[PDB]
Amino acid sequence: TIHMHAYLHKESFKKRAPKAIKIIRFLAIKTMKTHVVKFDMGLNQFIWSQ
RNA sequence: UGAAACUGUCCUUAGUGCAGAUCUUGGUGGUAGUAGCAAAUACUAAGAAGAGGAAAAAAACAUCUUAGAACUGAAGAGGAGA
Repeated sequence: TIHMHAYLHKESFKKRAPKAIKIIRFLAIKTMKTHVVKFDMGLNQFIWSQ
């Protein structure tokens, strides 16, 4: 579970969803040690659902 | 170094000697990798093409298709004329 509210607290509004993608990519790099991260189509759509 | 013309003495002649004219024309510096590249709400994921996202996050990646999210808001960022 990624507590996304921690990362996006008091963030610029027009850069909230794009930064949600960047943070997740960073968490995959620091965990799986791979620099090639591919987002599922469903994950991207959910982030932008709001 | 350069590869085809030139020099010394005597007279004669003159478009004859430059550091300045905010001189004329051409070239080049320090400033300086500095000031900037900030109006028009906004981009994201997958794939294709390409030399052109690599990587100890080098955090950003132009074009096209699909999906999401959006703006002009019909006296329009639409469709047409002088």
